[PDB]
Amino acid sequence: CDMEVSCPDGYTCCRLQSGAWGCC
Repeated sequence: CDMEVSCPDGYTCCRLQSGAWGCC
């Protein structure tokens, strides 16, 4: 989802409660 943080496992892009742009 992100340039630095890649989601090769095959996770979907979503918003984290903490307030960050990650994939769950």
